[PDB]
Amino acid sequence: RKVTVATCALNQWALDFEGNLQRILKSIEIAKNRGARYRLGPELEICGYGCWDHYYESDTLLHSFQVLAALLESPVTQDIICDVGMPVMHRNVRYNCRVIFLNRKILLIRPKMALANEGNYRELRWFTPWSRSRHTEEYFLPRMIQDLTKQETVPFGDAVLVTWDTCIGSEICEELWTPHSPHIDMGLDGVEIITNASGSHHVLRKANTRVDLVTMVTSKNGGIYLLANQKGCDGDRLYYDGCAMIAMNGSVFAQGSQFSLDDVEVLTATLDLEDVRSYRAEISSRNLAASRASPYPRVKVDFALSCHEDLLAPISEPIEWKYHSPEEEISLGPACWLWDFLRRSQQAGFLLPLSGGVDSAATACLIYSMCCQVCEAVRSGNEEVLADVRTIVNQISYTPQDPRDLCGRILTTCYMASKNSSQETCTRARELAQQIGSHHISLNIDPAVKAVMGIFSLVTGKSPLFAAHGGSSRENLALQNVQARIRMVLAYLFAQLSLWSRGVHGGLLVLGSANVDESLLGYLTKYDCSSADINPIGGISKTDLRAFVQFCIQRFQLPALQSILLAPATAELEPLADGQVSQTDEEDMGMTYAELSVYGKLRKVAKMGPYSMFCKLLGMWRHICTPRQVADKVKRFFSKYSMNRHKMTTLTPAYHAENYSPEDNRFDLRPFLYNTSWPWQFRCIENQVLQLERAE
Amino acid sequence: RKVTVATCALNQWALDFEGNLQRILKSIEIAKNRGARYRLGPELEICGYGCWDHYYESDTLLHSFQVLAALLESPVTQDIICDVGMPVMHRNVRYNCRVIFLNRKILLIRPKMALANEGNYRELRWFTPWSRSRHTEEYFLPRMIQDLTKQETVPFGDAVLVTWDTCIGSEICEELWTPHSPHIDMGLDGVEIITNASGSHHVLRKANTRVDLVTMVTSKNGGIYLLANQKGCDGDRLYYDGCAMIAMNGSVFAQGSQFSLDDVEVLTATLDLEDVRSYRAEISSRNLAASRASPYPRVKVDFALSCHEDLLAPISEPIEWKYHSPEEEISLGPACWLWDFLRRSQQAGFLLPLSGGVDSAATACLIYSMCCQVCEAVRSGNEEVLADVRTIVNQISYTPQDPRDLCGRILTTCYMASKNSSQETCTRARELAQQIGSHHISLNIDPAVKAVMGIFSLVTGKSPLFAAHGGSSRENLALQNVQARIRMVLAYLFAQLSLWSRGVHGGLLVLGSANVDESLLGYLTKYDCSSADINPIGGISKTDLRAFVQFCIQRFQLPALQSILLAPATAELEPLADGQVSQTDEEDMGMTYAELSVYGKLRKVAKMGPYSMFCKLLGMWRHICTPRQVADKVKRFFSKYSMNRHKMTTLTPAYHAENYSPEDNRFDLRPFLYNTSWPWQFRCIENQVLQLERAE
Ligand SMILES: Nc1ncnc2c1ncn2[C@@H]1O[C@H](COP(=O)(O)OP(=O)(O)OC[C@H]2O[C@@H]([n+]3cccc(C(=O)O)c3)[C@H](O)[C@@H]2O)[C@@H](O)[C@H]1O
Ligand SMILES: Nc1ncnc2c1ncn2[C@@H]1O[C@H](COP(=O)(O)OP(=O)(O)OC[C@H]2O[C@@H]([n+]3cccc(C(=O)O)c3)[C@H](O)[C@@H]2O)[C@@H](O)[C@H]1O
Ligand SMILES: Nc1ncnc2c1ncn2[C@@H]1O[C@H](COP(=O)(O)O)[C@@H](O)[C@H]1O
Ligand SMILES: Nc1ncnc2c1ncn2[C@@H]1O[C@H](COP(=O)(O)O)[C@@H](O)[C@H]1O
Ligand SMILES: [Cl-]
Ligand SMILES: [Cl-]
Ligand SMILES: [Cl-]
Ligand SMILES: [Cl-]
Ligand SMILES: [Cl-]
Ligand SMILES: [Cl-]
Ligand SMILES: [Cl-]
Ligand SMILES: [Cl-]
Ligand SMILES: [Cl-]
Ligand SMILES: [Cl-]
Ligand SMILES: [Mg+2]
Ligand SMILES: [Mg+2]
Repeated sequence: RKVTVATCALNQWALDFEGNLQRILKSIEIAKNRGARYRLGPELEICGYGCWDHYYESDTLLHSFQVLAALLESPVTQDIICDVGMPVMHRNVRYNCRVIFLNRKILLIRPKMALANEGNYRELRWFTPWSRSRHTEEYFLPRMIQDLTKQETVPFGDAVLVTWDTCIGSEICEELWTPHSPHIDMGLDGVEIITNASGSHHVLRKANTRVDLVTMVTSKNGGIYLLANQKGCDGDRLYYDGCAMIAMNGSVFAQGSQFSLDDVEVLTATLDLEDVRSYRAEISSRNLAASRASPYPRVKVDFALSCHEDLLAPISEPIEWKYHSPEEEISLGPACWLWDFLRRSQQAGFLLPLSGGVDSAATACLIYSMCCQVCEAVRSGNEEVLADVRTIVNQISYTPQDPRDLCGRILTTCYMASKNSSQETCTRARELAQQIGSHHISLNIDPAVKAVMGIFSLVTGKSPLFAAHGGSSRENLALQNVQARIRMVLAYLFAQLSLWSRGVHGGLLVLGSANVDESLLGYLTKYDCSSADINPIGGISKTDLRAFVQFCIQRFQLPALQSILLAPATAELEPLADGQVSQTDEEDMGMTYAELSVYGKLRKVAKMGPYSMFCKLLGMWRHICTPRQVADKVKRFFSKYSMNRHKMTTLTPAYHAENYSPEDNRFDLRPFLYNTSWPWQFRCIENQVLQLERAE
Repeated sequence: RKVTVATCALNQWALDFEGNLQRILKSIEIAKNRGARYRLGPELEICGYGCWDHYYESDTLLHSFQVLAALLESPVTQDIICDVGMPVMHRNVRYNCRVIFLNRKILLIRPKMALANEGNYRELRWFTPWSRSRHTEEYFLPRMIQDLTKQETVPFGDAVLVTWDTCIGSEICEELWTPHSPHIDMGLDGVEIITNASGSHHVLRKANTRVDLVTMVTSKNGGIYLLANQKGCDGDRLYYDGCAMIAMNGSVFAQGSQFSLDDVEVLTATLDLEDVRSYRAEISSRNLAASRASPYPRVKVDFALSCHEDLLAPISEPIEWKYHSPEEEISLGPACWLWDFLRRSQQAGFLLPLSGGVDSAATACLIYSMCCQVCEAVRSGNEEVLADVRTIVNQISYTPQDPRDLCGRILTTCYMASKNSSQETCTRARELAQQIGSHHISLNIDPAVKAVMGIFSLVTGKSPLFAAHGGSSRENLALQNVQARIRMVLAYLFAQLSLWSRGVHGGLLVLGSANVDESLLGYLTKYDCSSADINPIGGISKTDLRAFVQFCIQRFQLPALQSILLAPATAELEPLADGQVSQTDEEDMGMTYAELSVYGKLRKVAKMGPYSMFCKLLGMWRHICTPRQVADKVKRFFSKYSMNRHKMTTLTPAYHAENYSPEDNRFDLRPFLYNTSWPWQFRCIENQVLQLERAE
């Protein structure tokens, strides 16, 4: 009848065994206080999901087991079934596993059967899928575990648990949406509870597909579904957004946070198993298509999941899943990201080159949002967060209440004007900093620039001129770039010495402000301020950035943003001749951010090369453009793209948000020395155009 | 690139080969006029899905083939791929099949692999599932087909079509929601179009699950999905509600009618196949879990599904599916049902015993609704419907415009008052008839009743008395029943002779007015007016009936319904003693229609016997009732149920609406001679109660 189960989101850290252990323990202790008899944790939670090439290392395996032993001998784990994740090597093959134990015995080790090998995922690099479906083998335990557990071997493979009162089965992360998912046969076999341990990272706007899936599955097959997921940054450019859930028969009973500053969040629910049994009768109490397939092996477990609590235990009522707006998503994720980055880097704060333009502004807003979250958290009684703030600012007695106050201690904004900067942009940056609370620095680079160009003249005997002073296209560009790069040099100097100049220990993380759209076209200066330490908006669309900044006005009460939004998007690096005004980035690029986004998505999402893309747009923009015209747009896109790709190889690491990122380290593997005339492809395009231009 | 496909709903009639053929032809001719190159029809459309035990008959097989030949030699079928359904016997085994042909050749015969064996479905009685998955065998054609088609054999089995431009696959009705559905592997294999031929009957409120499924499937796997379904009554108590659809990548492009008076409704859509290809790339352009399964056999077809039309052919835009309210569902289905029943029975009209109570009223409303639909249809240019009305009323020149006018010619209502009927009920019936237009008859049964009881006295020397005149419980009941049955005798007399008495040829179908709730408890008199020819509200809940009638007030403008709703639900068959008023049916039954519905659903839907049901309610009604109390309610329910079940065996056939029907012929097979003390079960219940009553 009535059972009480727990799932959870943990902020795990790659190879951080000590912390990882304490987090797992805490969740189990929490679940037990709430009356749970089964606890589900995230995929590979013992070592942290993102260990990458450390999985090749045997030490990883070893410590994981030492962590497992600690769990097994811990008095908290008594009388609750615990499903943890670690790597495990069986017969010289490395598997991504679930280790399920109860009262100092291992019940079953259950290896993953479908591995993620797309986008940021590459599990086949380190793990093998279990291929012997509906079968188990005897796994031989480490003497370390034997001595403790008093078992020689345990079942290893595709099996389910049978207890005195129920039948629980495992579905690991992506097995949930893999063709022919375990949950189908488990359902058929009569499995009433299905646990899914995830490690899925944030992706702007796609939170609902996870929820929908679990929902549909429970709706279609009946049953309780448990989903646990990592939450936070585990040591790289991903943010895991654990929307841990508990679903039954198509309804949701517990909704876990997508972004929060909690290291441990536990969901429970009290459900009557008979609701499953009667909901399944409601559908098909009959037989099926006559399948006669090999049935699931069964691990007998001497334990009752439901135990006497009924007399008081309130049944969980169904709930509606509340989603975040896309702007709320943006204001929360990169924000919580930046918080883990700061706290785990053990760095003294951030250094933000603030230009008075939209992106640098958005970046500033993310920090302010971070501060708010921290204040919220501290108010909420979050000891970990309080501990951390106190450690970051060095003040034992400190207690952030006003976000502007915390911000000041944590953020240093820096406006670096050139000879041609307007008074307006300088002002806007000054105002925005004033409003969020940051320590603002305003300086002029021109003395350093004059000096560099002096060195050049001194040695070549030649003086480059700006385009407006009769300079060549090359000279103009070079000059612009020098200023860009001097800014970067200065940014790092302050990162390294500004706190020093204020009488205080420590150094700052440099933050970048490239957006995903310009990153793709390479419309940036190699090694200017586009290269920093971390970039939180690197993966966000320009349009979304504007959207996010306009949303910040009212949510954070920052009026300084209006002028910033209204101002013309221009880079004041070159003097303006009489009769003309500044050129906008969109004219500079030779395409609007809108249409740039389309190329982006057609390229990475829809997997189109130039010919394919030419054909798509030809129809999409059939009214607006002519065949010759789209050819030119596409050609212009691919050439600029290819010419600039090398800029991508060295680009600052970015929070992952859009599934159309051009990021080269993990998500978008590509050449960087292309033939930039695309002779063959472009010829195909021409032929098509010529063919169409034969119509009357 | 761009293709144009058609699916359809047909009003097929069991064994009605001539008509069935003409309907299939018409749809194909319509699809071709709309530019379709593939046409999909419903499950077993050649013979009509509901042939039942006629499937055992070889003639069925034979004529189906003669119908197939007619299709093959027909000039309309040229240059369109046609997917029809018939039974087919291969190697002495009978399969439910799809026959796909193009230009006088059979491409592939594709047999069903999961058979429906639940509720009203019992396909295993006549058909065998195809068990050799991903395999085909040579089917040897009838000489009849050979001579015509010039082929010795064709592929028979699990295969897909490959054309010059696309890949089309088959999913038959329930295979869509069977574990491990064809659409998963077909998707994996690269099948871009999937056709599903259905024969699913109406079920109140469950229309969305069909739509959701197709939607989710296309969303999850990408692709175009086509669904065709029978629409109307094919010769029995089911109404097929063809919500034929066309879906792609998660959106709907065409929505077919659930209830209409069309014999043929064709949906088309013009879709670009490249949208599929680019939507699938969007998800997983990679590889999967490494499955290495036997792949689908491929029938090469020398045909291009897309042919030059692009230059003009508008792409279909996505649409939102519009559902009917439950009351709209009720006002339309049974209505369209009654229309096919009337027209195919070749009967002159209906005869409705109208009591001045809610159910008889609802029944009247269904007829009025029918008339409206017919008027609507005729206005809409529907020749078939016009032809039929003209044939039913015998007037060549007739053209229904006013629904009250048609109603008058088609409906005869009959109020049969006893000695104890009130003037109020008589009035209400008179008024409702006036308002809908029916020929109303009002009479008094008492002369016939006196006469029967005279015969009894004359021969036994004894005079039974009503309870209020000192009569025994048995006498009272008997007397009541006699009146009930005399009403039935009279109803059939008018059915058979009322038109005659009005100078006009023909006879009437007697309509019944039992609701699903009282049918279950047996709260009716065996062979009273509860037994008629057909009952359209036999499967509808009392609460829904009240809901439907209140909705009719404003939709049909019938004020007479208000008093009918407001009036006390009492059966005026026995005289009332001084000091007391009439007893309501709900007190008579010893439970409210509400709680009766719960028993109904817990019983048939949730598959609970008395013990199970006692346990469910014990929790459901934990605040409201005590354990001893629910025991009594349940016990009272099962006993009355069991005592009365025999009434079910002979009960009038009813439109199917609720999936908790107690109908004995098809949907709810049960004993009818029970041990009505349920000694064992009831003892278990007592033990549980006694156990609980030991708590303080
Ligand atoms: N295939 C290849 N593989 C490896 N390296 C390759 C290469 N092709 C060129 N390179 C080299 O890469 C280097 C590129 O760097 P660099 O020479 O500095 O020049 P680069 O970064 O290519 O040009 C900077 C761009 O930034 C734009 N800009 C201007 C002003 C302000 C802003 C702003 O928004 O902040 C942007 C400006 O319009 C210009 O197109 C060159 O030395 C070039 O020789
Ligand atoms: N196990 C079994 N298998 C086969 N047959 C069985 C049987 N048990 C009894 N039977 C027989 O079935 C027959 C039942 O018919 P019958 O004797 O007429 O009587 P019956 O139909 O059982 O009683 C009629 C019921 O209708 C109710 N009623 C009264 C007034 C108006 C209305 C209304 O709403 O219209 C309803 C009334 O309260 C009463 O409970 C009996 O002859 C009985 O011997
Ligand atoms: N005036 C400025 N003050 C501080 N940072 C700037 C300034 N101008 C540009 N940046 C940085 O350079 C990048 C944008 O280049 P640009 O478009 O030329 O302004 C971003 O990473 C900015 O943070
Ligand atoms: N006064 C009446 N006039 C016509 N039909 C009636 C009348 N009373 C009952 N019926 C029929 O008998 C059934 C209901 O029985 P009762 O509840 O006793 O009215 C329904 O099938 C009615 O159509
Ligand atoms: Cl060892
Ligand atoms: Cl077993
Ligand atoms: Cl230091
Ligand atoms: Cl800007
Ligand atoms: Cl902008
Ligand atoms: Cl033959
Ligand atoms: Cl093949
Ligand atoms: Cl006649
Ligand atoms: Cl009533
Ligand atoms: Cl009523
Ligand atoms: Mg900007
Ligand atoms: Mg009524």
